[PDB]
Amino acid sequence: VKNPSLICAPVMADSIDKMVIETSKAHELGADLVEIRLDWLKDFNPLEDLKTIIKKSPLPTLFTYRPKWEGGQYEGDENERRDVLRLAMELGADYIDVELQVASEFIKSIDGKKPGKFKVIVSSHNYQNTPSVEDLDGLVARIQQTGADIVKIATTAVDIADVARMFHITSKAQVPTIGLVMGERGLMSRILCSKFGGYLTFGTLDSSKVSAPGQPTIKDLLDLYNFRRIGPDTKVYGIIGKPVSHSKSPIVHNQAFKSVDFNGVYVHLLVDNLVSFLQAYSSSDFAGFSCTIPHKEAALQCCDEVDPLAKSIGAVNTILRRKSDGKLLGYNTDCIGSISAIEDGLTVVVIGAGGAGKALAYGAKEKGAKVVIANRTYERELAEAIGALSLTDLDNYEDGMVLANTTSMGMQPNVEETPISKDALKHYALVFDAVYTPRITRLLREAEESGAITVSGSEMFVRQAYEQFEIFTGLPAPKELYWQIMSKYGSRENLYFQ
Ligand SMILES: O=C(O)C1=C[C@@H](O)[C@@H](O)[C@H](O)C1
Repeated sequence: VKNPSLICAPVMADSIDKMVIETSKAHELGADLVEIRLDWLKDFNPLEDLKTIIKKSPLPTLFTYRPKWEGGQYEGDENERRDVLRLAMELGADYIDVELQVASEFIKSIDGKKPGKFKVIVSSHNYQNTPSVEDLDGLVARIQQTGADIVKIATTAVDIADVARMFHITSKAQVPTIGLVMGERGLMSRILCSKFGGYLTFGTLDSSKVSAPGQPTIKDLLDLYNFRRIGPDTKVYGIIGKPVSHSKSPIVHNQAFKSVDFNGVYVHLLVDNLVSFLQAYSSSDFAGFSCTIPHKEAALQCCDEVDPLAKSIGAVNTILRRKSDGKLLGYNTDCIGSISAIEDGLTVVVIGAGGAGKALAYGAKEKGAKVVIANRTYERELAEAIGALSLTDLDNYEDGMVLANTTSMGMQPNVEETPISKDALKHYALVFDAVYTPRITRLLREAEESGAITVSGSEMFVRQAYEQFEIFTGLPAPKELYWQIMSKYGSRENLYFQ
């Protein structure tokens, strides 16, 4: 609905001097406006303080005086609370956010007294779930009926599938609408606003200044997710998994898309149920996906067509939604990424029997010496599917062997977790670890201390990544670019996007 989404920054410092500093920071960061959360001020002299903020703020101002009964900090007299908001408006505020519950009385009180550039936002918060379209429609109608200039609705994501309902609302409501879904599972709703008609989204000054679950930083919205480039025709892609907050696929793919000016956007997709997820997002708006634990093997089942290599491997880590009919095509870029990374580093001991284990096992077989599998659950016929061992026995096992971890052991925040005793490593010439967050896992650490050579999971990550790009865009893999992007933008550790 209308203009691209605005980026609003929540200002919650407990003093006026500090809020002024925050509004400046917001301007510096690239935000379009700021929401002054008046209920967070330790000391508050309405007339004086409000006057200051409006004056010193380099950006348009939206004032909120959130009461305890609506999840805010304000306690006390309701009329006094309302007087402040009225003051804000008459002092030059660009917007005020008034709660649905009291919006009618409030808007009536300012009848024939609203400044020229003043807009009233009426909001509703649902901390339980995301209602049906039917109920959302009714809520929109109710908010409209109060005389609101802008409809504002914040719901909670029980499942990632809930976002689609919110997109339908912001995309089809014929009134300026701010629709957001809270929680990590709703993050996508905060990023794709400009594609689905959202009037505004909230971005933080930093990872610690969050006013609601799921809010990303302004910097990430602008530089990581290329927010300004997102539009109605932009195609959406994302990494499917659980957990998914550690993934850097959104970093690399978005840079690449921008670099070649491809009209696409890549986001994190926290999926609990893969089957329902793919069902909830089958429209042409969602052109492709990457898959990690625990959906690599499951994706294979959901694809309409599977690449011979993927079928032969038994798992899919890349999905493409064919424009032609609209079906899903499964591919596997893990195999070539793992094998090449390893060979470059230069009997293979594969740790893990999941999708990554399958791929790496297959490739190790197809290219030289034979391998043996070692999974937490002994049963995971894998060793006989390509020509076995129980995890606990791995410690008990030549002197120039190769070890390849494809499990999540050691992945952040489980930094002190390793899949094998450092005493065994003494028998390996090379050790690979598919885990790339952190770059140097405990395994790789004690491996280099064990005198062996180490191959980082980033080597495999970048390789399998540019192959997905080619699959997604149909453009030749810009390999050199991906190595550059990973080096310049994907080097920081302990990052969680949620
Ligand atoms: O962390 C990630 O974003 C990924 C990890 C690997 O499993 C890859 O196979 C997947 O395509 C993306």
